[PDB]
Amino acid sequence: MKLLVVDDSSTMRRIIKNTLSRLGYEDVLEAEHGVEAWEKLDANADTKVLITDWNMPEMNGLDLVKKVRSDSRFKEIPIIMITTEGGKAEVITALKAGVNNYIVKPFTPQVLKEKLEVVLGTN
Ligand code: BEF
Ligand SMILES: [Mg+2]
Ligand SMILES: [Mg+2]
Repeated sequence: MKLLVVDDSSTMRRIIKNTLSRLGYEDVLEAEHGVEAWEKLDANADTKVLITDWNMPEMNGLDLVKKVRSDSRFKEIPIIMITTEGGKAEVITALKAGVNNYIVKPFTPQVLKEKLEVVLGTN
């Protein structure tokens, strides 16, 4: 149960990561940007779940998700997008690209835990 968490915000990565921990998810890998995310995925096809931000340099999350979905190794990888892009137009955009679950920032650590528990349960 290997998770890859991607976000250009350092404090966001903290919180997500801490929150995964509380849910019993400890095998967490981080990336700052899309390029690094992609690199890590490419080199570790055993990754189970992708959790990605949208807005970031060096390849945004949208481009990342499309790339991932296009790879024949990651056609069924669950993909959760966690983003400030709260408008439905962007939601639709993301679902069409292959995002499976959409969580909108900002959130308290408690709300994040609920919203993630909904998708991931405990581990
Ligand atoms: F920079 Be993200 F889309 F919250
Ligand atoms: Mg960002
Ligand atoms: Mg935020």
